[PDB]
Amino acid sequence: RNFNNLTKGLCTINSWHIYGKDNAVRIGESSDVLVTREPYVSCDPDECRFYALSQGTTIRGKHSNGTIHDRSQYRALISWPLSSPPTVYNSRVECIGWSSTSCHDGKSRMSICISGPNNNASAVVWYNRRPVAEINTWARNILRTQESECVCHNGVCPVVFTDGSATGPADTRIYYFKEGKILKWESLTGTAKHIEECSCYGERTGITCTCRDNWQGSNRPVIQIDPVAMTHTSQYICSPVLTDNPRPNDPNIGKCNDPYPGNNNNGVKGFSYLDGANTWLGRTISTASRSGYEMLKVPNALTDDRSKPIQGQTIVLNADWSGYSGSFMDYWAEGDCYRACFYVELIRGRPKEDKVWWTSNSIVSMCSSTEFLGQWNWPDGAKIEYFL
Amino acid sequence: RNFNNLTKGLCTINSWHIYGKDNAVRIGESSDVLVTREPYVSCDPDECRFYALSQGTTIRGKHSNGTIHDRSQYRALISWPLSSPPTVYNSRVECIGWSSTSCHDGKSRMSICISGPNNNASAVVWYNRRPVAEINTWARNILRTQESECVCHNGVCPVVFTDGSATGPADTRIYYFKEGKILKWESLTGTAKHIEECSCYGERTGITCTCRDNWQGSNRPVIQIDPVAMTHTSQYICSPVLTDNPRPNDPNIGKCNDPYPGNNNNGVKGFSYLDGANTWLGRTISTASRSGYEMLKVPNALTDDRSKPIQGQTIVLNADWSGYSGSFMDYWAEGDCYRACFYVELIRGRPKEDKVWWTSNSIVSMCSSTEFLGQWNWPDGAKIEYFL
Amino acid sequence: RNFNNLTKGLCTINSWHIYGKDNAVRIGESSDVLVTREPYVSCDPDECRFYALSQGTTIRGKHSNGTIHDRSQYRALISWPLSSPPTVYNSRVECIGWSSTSCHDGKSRMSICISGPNNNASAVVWYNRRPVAEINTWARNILRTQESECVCHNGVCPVVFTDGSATGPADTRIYYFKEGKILKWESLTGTAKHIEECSCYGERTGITCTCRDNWQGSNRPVIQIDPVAMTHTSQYICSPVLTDNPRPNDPNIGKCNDPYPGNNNNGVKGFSYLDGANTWLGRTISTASRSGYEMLKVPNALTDDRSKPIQGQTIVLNADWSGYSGSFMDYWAEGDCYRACFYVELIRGRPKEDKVWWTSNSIVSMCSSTEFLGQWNWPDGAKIEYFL
Amino acid sequence: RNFNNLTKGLCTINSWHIYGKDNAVRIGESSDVLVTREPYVSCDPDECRFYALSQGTTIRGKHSNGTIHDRSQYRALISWPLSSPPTVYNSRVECIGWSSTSCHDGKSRMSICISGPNNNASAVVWYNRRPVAEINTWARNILRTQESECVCHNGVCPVVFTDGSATGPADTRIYYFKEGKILKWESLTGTAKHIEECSCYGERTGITCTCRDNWQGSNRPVIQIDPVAMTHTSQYICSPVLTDNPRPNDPNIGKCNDPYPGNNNNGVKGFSYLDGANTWLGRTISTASRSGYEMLKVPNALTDDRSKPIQGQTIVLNADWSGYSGSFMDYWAEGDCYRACFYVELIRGRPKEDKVWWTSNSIVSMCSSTEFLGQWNWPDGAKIEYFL
Ligand SMILES: *[C@@H]1O[C@H](CO)[C@@H](O[C@@H]2O[C@H](CO)[C@@H](O[C@@H]3O[C@H](CO[C@H]4O[C@H](CO[C@H]5O[C@H](CO)[C@@H](O)[C@H](O)[C@@H]5O)[C@@H](O)[C@H](O[C@H]5O[C@H](CO)[C@@H](O)[C@H](O)[C@@H]5O)[C@@H]4O)[C@@H](O)[C@H](O[C@H]4O[C@H](CO)[C@@H](O)[C@H](O)[C@@H]4O[C@H]4O[C@H](CO)[C@@H](O)[C@H](O)[C@@H]4O[C@H]4O[C@H](CO)[C@@H](O)[C@H](O)[C@@H]4O)[C@@H]3O)[C@H](O)[C@H]2NC(C)=O)[C@H](O)[C@H]1NC(C)=O
Ligand SMILES: *[C@@H]1O[C@H](CO)[C@@H](O[C@@H]2O[C@H](CO)[C@@H](O[C@@H]3O[C@H](CO[C@H]4O[C@H](CO[C@H]5O[C@H](CO)[C@@H](O)[C@H](O)[C@@H]5O)[C@@H](O)[C@H](O[C@H]5O[C@H](CO)[C@@H](O)[C@H](O)[C@@H]5O)[C@@H]4O)[C@@H](O)[C@H](O[C@H]4O[C@H](CO)[C@@H](O)[C@H](O)[C@@H]4O[C@H]4O[C@H](CO)[C@@H](O)[C@H](O)[C@@H]4O[C@H]4O[C@H](CO)[C@@H](O)[C@H](O)[C@@H]4O)[C@@H]3O)[C@H](O)[C@H]2NC(C)=O)[C@H](O)[C@H]1NC(C)=O
Ligand SMILES: *[C@@H]1O[C@H](CO)[C@@H](O[C@@H]2O[C@H](CO)[C@@H](O[C@@H]3O[C@H](CO[C@H]4O[C@H](CO[C@H]5O[C@H](CO)[C@@H](O)[C@H](O)[C@@H]5O)[C@@H](O)[C@H](O[C@H]5O[C@H](CO)[C@@H](O)[C@H](O)[C@@H]5O)[C@@H]4O)[C@@H](O)[C@H](O[C@H]4O[C@H](CO)[C@@H](O)[C@H](O)[C@@H]4O[C@H]4O[C@H](CO)[C@@H](O)[C@H](O)[C@@H]4O[C@H]4O[C@H](CO)[C@@H](O)[C@H](O)[C@@H]4O)[C@@H]3O)[C@H](O)[C@H]2NC(C)=O)[C@H](O)[C@H]1NC(C)=O
Ligand SMILES: *[C@@H]1O[C@H](CO)[C@@H](O[C@@H]2O[C@H](CO)[C@@H](O[C@@H]3O[C@H](CO[C@H]4O[C@H](CO[C@H]5O[C@H](CO)[C@@H](O)[C@H](O)[C@@H]5O)[C@@H](O)[C@H](O[C@H]5O[C@H](CO)[C@@H](O)[C@H](O)[C@@H]5O)[C@@H]4O)[C@@H](O)[C@H](O[C@H]4O[C@H](CO)[C@@H](O)[C@H](O)[C@@H]4O[C@H]4O[C@H](CO)[C@@H](O)[C@H](O)[C@@H]4O[C@H]4O[C@H](CO)[C@@H](O)[C@H](O)[C@@H]4O)[C@@H]3O)[C@H](O)[C@H]2NC(C)=O)[C@H](O)[C@H]1NC(C)=O
Ligand SMILES: CCC(CC)[C@H](NC(C)=O)[C@@H]1[C@H](O)[C@@H](C(=O)O)C[C@H]1NC(=N)N
Ligand SMILES: CCC(CC)[C@H](NC(C)=O)[C@@H]1[C@H](O)[C@@H](C(=O)O)C[C@H]1NC(=N)N
Ligand SMILES: CCC(CC)[C@H](NC(C)=O)[C@@H]1[C@H](O)[C@@H](C(=O)O)C[C@H]1NC(=N)N
Ligand SMILES: [Ca+2]
Ligand SMILES: [Ca+2]
Ligand SMILES: [Ca+2]
Ligand SMILES: [Ca+2]
Repeated sequence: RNFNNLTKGLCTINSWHIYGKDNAVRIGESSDVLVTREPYVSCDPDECRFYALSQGTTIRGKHSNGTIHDRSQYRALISWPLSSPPTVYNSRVECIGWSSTSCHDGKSRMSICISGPNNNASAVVWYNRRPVAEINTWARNILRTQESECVCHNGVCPVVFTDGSATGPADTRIYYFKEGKILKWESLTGTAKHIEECSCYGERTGITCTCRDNWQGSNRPVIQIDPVAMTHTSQYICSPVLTDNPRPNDPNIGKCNDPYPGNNNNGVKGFSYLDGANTWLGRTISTASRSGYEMLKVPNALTDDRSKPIQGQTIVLNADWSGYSGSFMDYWAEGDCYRACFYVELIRGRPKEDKVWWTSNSIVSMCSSTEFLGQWNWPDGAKIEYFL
Repeated sequence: RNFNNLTKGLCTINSWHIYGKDNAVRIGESSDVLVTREPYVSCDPDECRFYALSQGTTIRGKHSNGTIHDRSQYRALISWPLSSPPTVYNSRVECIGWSSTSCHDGKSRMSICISGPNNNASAVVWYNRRPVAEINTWARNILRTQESECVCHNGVCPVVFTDGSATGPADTRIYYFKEGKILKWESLTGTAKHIEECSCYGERTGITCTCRDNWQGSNRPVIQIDPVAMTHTSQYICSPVLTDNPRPNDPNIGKCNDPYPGNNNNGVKGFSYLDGANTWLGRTISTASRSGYEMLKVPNALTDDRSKPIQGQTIVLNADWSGYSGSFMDYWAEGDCYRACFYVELIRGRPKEDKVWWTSNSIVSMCSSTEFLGQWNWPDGAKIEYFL
Repeated sequence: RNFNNLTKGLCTINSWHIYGKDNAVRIGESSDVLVTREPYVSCDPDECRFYALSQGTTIRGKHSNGTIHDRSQYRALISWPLSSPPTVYNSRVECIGWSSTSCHDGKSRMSICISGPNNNASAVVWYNRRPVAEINTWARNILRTQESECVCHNGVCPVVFTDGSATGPADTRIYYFKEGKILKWESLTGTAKHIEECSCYGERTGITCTCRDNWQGSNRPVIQIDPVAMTHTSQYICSPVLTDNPRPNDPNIGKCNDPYPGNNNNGVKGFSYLDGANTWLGRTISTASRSGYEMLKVPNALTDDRSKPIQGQTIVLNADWSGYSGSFMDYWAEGDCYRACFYVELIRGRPKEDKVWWTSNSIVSMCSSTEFLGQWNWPDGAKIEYFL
Repeated sequence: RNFNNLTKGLCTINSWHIYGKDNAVRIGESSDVLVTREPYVSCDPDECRFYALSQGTTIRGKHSNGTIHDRSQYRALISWPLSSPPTVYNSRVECIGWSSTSCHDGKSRMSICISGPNNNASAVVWYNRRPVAEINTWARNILRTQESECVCHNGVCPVVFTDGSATGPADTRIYYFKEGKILKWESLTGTAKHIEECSCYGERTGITCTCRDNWQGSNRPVIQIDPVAMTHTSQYICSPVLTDNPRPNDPNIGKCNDPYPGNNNNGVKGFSYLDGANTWLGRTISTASRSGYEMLKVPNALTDDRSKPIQGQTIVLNADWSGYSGSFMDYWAEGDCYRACFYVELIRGRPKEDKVWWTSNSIVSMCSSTEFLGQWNWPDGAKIEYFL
């Protein structure tokens, strides 16, 4: 009934506990489960749900052949109950397209989907399940957005978009929406040199987004947004604990205002929680491919170019495939602090497992604990040979 | 809680954006998706849904054999969540029959289904999910109706029916319903010479229906209805931009008060938005068969027999199958204008793809934008060979 | 919020219109549809639903083998949305057992299921989805009940039970429930000599039940119940238009107070609407087996032993299988009269179609019209050979 | 809106009536039914539901191979509508883990799931569908809990946990939760020597839990909890009617304060209702394996070491497989007493039926009657050979 305001700080993060897991590939071996990728999680005031980009076919369906493809007319943003798999019969379509974001402002949910050919893409902004505003491509090269949830404050929901080359200078914009309408947009400023797929969270200080430099960087760009003034700045995570993938080995001095070099023209969506001594970074374990996942406690990672881990937790073993990761929080939970959460996309199939002709994923998700909890590891769990 | 009144004009239409798409044939290759045809879209005050005539079998089911047939005892009007496919487990049956219309009046939804043999058909009018009134055939020859949504004003919901020959003079009536009860009916008046499958929308000026002349015309008949006086007139779209299918090539002078000749005893359900300089017409790209779909901006198409396009947008490539098309709007959306919307039925199977024994469809739907958005094309997307 | 009172008379019945049809066997050929039998329909104040006794297996499931059996531990009363099929995923279990009745009193629904071996069966009475009262067998021989909906007045819902031989004298009781609790029960009185499977409806005059004499009669016993005094009487339909199955040919004088002879130890559940000149009887067309179905207007059938039809309507052709039939009405519909409704069970499989090893059914349902509507015929529609 | 208080005594138990049964294995032979084990039942103020630990695969799915395993990353506590089977499309995930409990306090539901490796397991406590508190392992040996519902009084919901050896002395704790937060915990006191899988119910006197001694006992330990003082005591059921499995034959003197010897390092979850002369015990019929199930009326079983049965009821024949059993009640039912209920897990597959590679179950559930009802028997009902 009222817009949510970001009035709390992050809860102290001493470990991570299991929040959700859908086992979608395991179940989809023998159930009508939609092929997906680019999943995330987002909360309403009364419910938290899984989100992803469907490929408009089930995994066992013959149309799963070719689903490594990123952008087709058969994709849509869908949502479904927490820890259920995305099935044909329980998935709610939020909008049509092949790149998305979504968030609830306390009153209603805004969802954004982009569709179109590479040179003529357009975003449609939905609010309370109705289309409200539209944004045409500005650089005519795959207009695209976060692939995880946005964050709102007093009705204002900033969203990061990029249009242009994925392997060079591009045109990144921050849009400020309210009830789906465009209040304002800004071109990217600050020292981040390339921006993709921002993972955002909000707290009393403002909104923090950790992104993917797909051009020259293996450190992650950060965009900090003031949703009241509707302004932002950008830089990189200063820490030498590098968190993109693929990536070089960790040095002892990171880079605050420029890409850390070694790997070009690639990356993976990821996230971090940047909160002084309460700072935690997520990354794939492997420096070469999207396998494994760990959280590392790196004090002042955002600002300290010497910072190293003082604690950690394995989420997925290096022997198991991971993928995209991003942040979300239940802004409507009771208590005096916001509990940090994240999900990890567990990609199965192509390109790495090419005995099948499809690409899909399942989801695992965690939230922070003030306890120091024992760790497990959370594989997708499907046997690829069952699909042969 | 109150009846909706048509108090707004159309939003300015500068392009079209994707609204919904269910990918039903793709998904139905390996899911329990009902065989359908004659789909449409209609909104409640709190939700918009897909509608269609089920054939009472799934596509993979052996009973899909023979579903080219138009009128069986196994058909029903079903509705299901926007952009989901019509599955056995998520489809709500509105009423039983093989021709239908449906609309919400602001308080409750009226649904009409016609069933029966060709010489003894009858309509049942449902209101708030209960049968309220019934109408017996008057010409004993396939009593039939719109196959898209009706429109209401202050509780009054006009509906166009036809009974009689589909290839000659027939008996068309306009009925005026309120809470499912018959207030009044009228025989067709005006210059339209044959009427089928009217696609309607409402705005402050009244209700506008674009129909199908299945007898001698390839221009589309139009019926204009005053839901307050409960009266109507009819003519044809004057424009030489002809919009039926099949159809002759576009001349330079159209016909306002008589069928444009060249093609007899056939047609396709279609629609238009007739709003002065803000006028847009939909049509198949092919003049020979139901393939492709485009929208054309044709100023004053209704009244100007010389009018030509000044802008357009491709919806479906000519290389891809289309089918029926019709209008709907979310009359309960916020703002100062009604946003024009439409759907296109994408028919797959027989008669054109006869290596399968079934006929079904999927749906694509668009709404207008005040932006000038880039265009894509929206194929059904199923590979027919997967069903062999 | 208040108990419903029976304050209206029946609407004038001039013909019948299609109300619902689920096509369950057609769809179940390739969908997870539960095997059922003994279906019915019953309304809540906000919704009308299909009901039936599941067999605890789908039709395609290997456990469908043997489902001709009447009483197993795997049966349950289920309900599901009007005109949907009874699927594993959309069916709500009301209670466990192999004989049932159910009705809404205006505030909440009472459901009764009987389970047990032949000599030790017991009824459990559920109210507002909780078990409230239980009734043990009194004759130790298949305690059993209506297999269609009961009817309530000011909270009082009478139900007819039988315990004892199905082919001789048995012990029939009328129970009077309120909020699931037993107010009173009575032994059968009047001239009906054997009672099974009563089909009931209520109006201002009281509650009328048409039953099945499975012993010596081919005319139908009738029980008339005053839900205020909680008393009843019984007789037979006097009309020589005989309505059981199997049955002798129609004579010219029927029997008011004794079974009409010719066929012993068999019958079928059926119904009638007994309302003076507005009287309609349902029956199978065949006198030999459960095939075909027709409604006949037989003025004063209840009291006139000479009464013959003056109008009729075919529901199912004799060439198509029928089965059980029963009455229900939407007591919560608006207007000044109760609209008579009925369903027909369309049995497929064993014993008549024994190339399959299962027995199931679909449902067709009609309601009365004050119009004189054209008639169609409504087959189950499944091709049995598809299941081989 | 208010916390439930335990203000009533147990209803007099004179027999048991069928409450629910899902036939999950029968249906899962040809439907997307999840593999489960460790099921239970629990009520909300407006609904009662089935619960179980999913294995993250369907029965027909190839991933059902190996589901005898107790603790994997693919398990989750799910709930689903009463007497429906646990399907992919109707099951709601409550939390992730391989051991669980859940209960409603009158306002909202608390659910607890434990996950992790054997030496590093942790419990997450959810309240109103959000994670609220976490508890780390204290003995580093399979932290584990009830596998049936907990019970609340004025917001306080006690839960019994065990950590440590399953075949020797272990560390059992009673936790006291309110709105998911830990008010207090206590180490086990009293004469019970080993505690597993407590089955609890509440009434005005307090909360009673019947557990499983997996070490040296074949009599069942009992924990009695005062949810106001938040204190407890423990002992064994004194009766010589022994109720664990496997177990020795019944002696004539039981043991109140020590394990009854004969069988070591095994057991089965079970329950009892301990209420003076109104006392009923459940047990498997076989003393050797988990087959059959019966209820026995054993007056003062808790305190009388000579007590023997004076009445009984067979639930499952010895010829049929049973498994875990536990207590629940609808604390929100109307009336002056709490109606005792229980469920029995009917395990199918491995280890006893090893021609299949999976292990799953279905559920049967009963509630008490004040009538003396006839008894039936309730097998799972699936034919194992259909799965070959
Ligand atoms: C039950 O569950 C519990 C809870 O989960 C389990 O306990 C957990 O165990 C895990 C696994 O060991 C721990 O995670 C690691 O944490 C360490 C950080 O803690 C260590 O270091 C701290 C900092 O020390 C520095 O400062 C202090 C200041 O005093 C100074 O004294 C010290 O000398 C040093 O200068 C210490 O404070 C800390 O000690 C404390 O905690 C101890 C317990 O851990 C305890 O015993 C002590 O008493 C004290 O209380 C401790 O020593 C992380 O460093 C580590 O992450 C690195 O290693 C993993 C591989 O295991 C790797 O994947 C990570 O990426 C990372 O290493 C890479 O990056 C580094 C940084 O750039 C680089 O330096 C490395 O060379 C390495 O780089 C290579 O790999 C990466 C990745 O592939 C690649 O990108 C690079 O290019 C390169 O190739 C782990 O996260 C948990 O913290 C711990 N949790 C708790 C609460 O205890 C418990 O084990 C379970 N029980 C059982 C029986 O299983
Ligand atoms: C990214 O996306 C954007 C947005 O979608 C893309 O931009 C769009 O591009 C499409 C495709 O070109 C455009 O659609 C066409 O629009 C034209 C109408 O616009 C043209 O004509 C206007 C009218 O000109 C007249 O009046 C002016 C008054 O000043 C006068 O000056 C002029 O000389 C003439 O007298 C012009 O105003 C307009 O110019 C403006 O816009 C230009 C951009 O388009 C711009 O460059 C200019 O500067 C200016 O601003 C422009 O010239 C439609 O005519 C056309 O539809 C016809 O053609 C298609 C085939 O492509 C056909 O399917 C249609 O049915 C139709 O042609 C049939 O019907 C005609 C009418 O009867 C008939 O005459 C034809 O012979 C033909 O008939 C045959 O086929 C039919 C169908 O099968 C059959 O039934 C007949 O029997 C017969 O066989 C298109 O709709 C969009 O308007 C445009 N949108 C925007 C906002 O720009 C962009 O391309 C994308 N980018 C990339 C890189 O892909
Ligand atoms: C479009 O749809 C419309 C609407 O549905 C269709 O119109 C409908 O058509 C059907 C089919 O014909 C009609 O159903 C039949 O109705 C008759 C009753 O109506 C007839 O009889 C009335 C009574 O006459 C008596 O009294 C009058 C008083 O004046 C007196 O004048 C007369 O001489 C006689 O004494 C007449 O009033 C009535 O006339 C009126 O209506 C006419 C239209 O029908 C109209 O033309 C007239 O102008 C006038 O207005 C009319 O003559 C039922 O008798 C009949 O049911 C019997 O026959 C069917 C087989 O068709 C059978 O299945 C039934 O069970 C029943 O016959 C069995 O039972 C009898 C009673 O015991 C027995 O006597 C029979 O021998 C027979 O018994 C055998 O079979 C049974 C069953 O298997 C077995 O159990 C026995 O043992 C034995 O073996 C039909 O129900 C509709 O009424 C009619 N509706 C309307 C509104 O018009 C229209 O056709 C469709 N259009 C097209 C093109 O298809
Ligand atoms: C329709 O449905 C109805 C309702 O369900 C059916 O009626 C039911 O029928 C069942 C089956 O018979 C009954 O269950 C049994 O109940 C008896 C208890 O009742 C008997 O004993 C009572 C106590 O007598 C003692 O005190 C009295 C005090 O006066 C004294 O007089 C007497 O001499 C003695 O000292 C009697 O009061 C009672 O009589 C009353 O009820 C009679 C009807 O039952 C009636 O005829 C009388 O007039 C009177 O009114 C009656 O005699 C339980 O003992 C029994 O449970 C034992 O047996 C079963 C096997 O059947 C077994 O599975 C149980 O575990 C148990 O036996 C084991 O444990 C014992 C205790 O340790 C042990 O002693 C045994 O040796 C045995 O141990 C072995 O097996 C176990 C298990 O595998 C193993 O662990 C051990 O190690 C060892 O190997 C049954 O539960 C119902 O009570 C009854 N219900 C009602 C309301 O009547 C009706 O039959 C159905 N109709 C039809 C046609 O089918
Ligand atoms: C070309 C730009 C890419 C991001 C830097 C690309 N984004 C889009 C909209 O295509 C992603 C990338 O190619 C894939 C990934 O690296 O796994 C997913 C893919 N993302 C989506 N398909 N939504
Ligand atoms: C004979 C009259 C026809 C319309 C002019 C016909 N309508 C009905 C009720 O049968 C349509 C037409 O035959 C088919 C179409 O052209 O695709 C669909 C078909 N419409 C439906 N099956 N609902
Ligand atoms: C033996 C008594 C019979 C009724 C007269 C019998 N009723 C029960 C409870 O078994 C019915 C009868 O045998 C079958 C019918 O005639 O189709 C159904 C069957 N009814 C049900 N299975 N519910
Ligand atoms: Ca990079
Ligand atoms: Ca035409
Ligand atoms: Ca009979
Ligand atoms: Ca034991």
